[PDB]
Amino acid sequence: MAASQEIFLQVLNLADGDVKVTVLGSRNNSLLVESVSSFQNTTHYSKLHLEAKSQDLHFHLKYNSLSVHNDHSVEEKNCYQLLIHQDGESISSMLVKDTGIKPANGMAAIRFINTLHKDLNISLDTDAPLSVGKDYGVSAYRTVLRGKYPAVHCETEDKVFSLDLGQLDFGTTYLFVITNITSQGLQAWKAEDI
Repeated sequence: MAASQEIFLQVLNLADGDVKVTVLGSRNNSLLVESVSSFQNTTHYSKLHLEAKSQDLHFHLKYNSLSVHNDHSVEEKNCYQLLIHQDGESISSMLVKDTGIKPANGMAAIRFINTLHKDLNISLDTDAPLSVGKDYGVSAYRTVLRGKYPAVHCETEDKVFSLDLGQLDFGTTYLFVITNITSQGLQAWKAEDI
């Protein structure tokens, strides 16, 4: 997907307010400047130019008055998702690498990020459950039949929930961030890999 000394970056802002993102290179060079709204539901990707085949980029995040600096290592020819999340009264970021999954006739592919304090097991299919670890753990990708997933089984050490993953389309790789437990049950934010 991405070329030499190049990356694609998708910013997911899971904070309660807007965040201004400033990605910097090895010499105060602004590789990306973008403000993303709280749960901005966009399938938009930014191409970033690197100085080498591998680089540590500096992510400058602005949220309310607060400023947070996070470093994240990237590599050429790759696509990433920057998950900006709440860190108390402040915010923090995580960089998730995307695997390129060639479309499989009749199939979609899925992956989860667990923001809960308890580990999770998701029943997507007739095989093994999909494990997704507590405190921003990342699940494996699972190739699933295309279709509607209105009540996917989730379970912690002590409860079992339902998630509405909605329609999962062929030729699409999804990312689901398990945000909170409301009165209505478990909540999941849907995003699409590039």
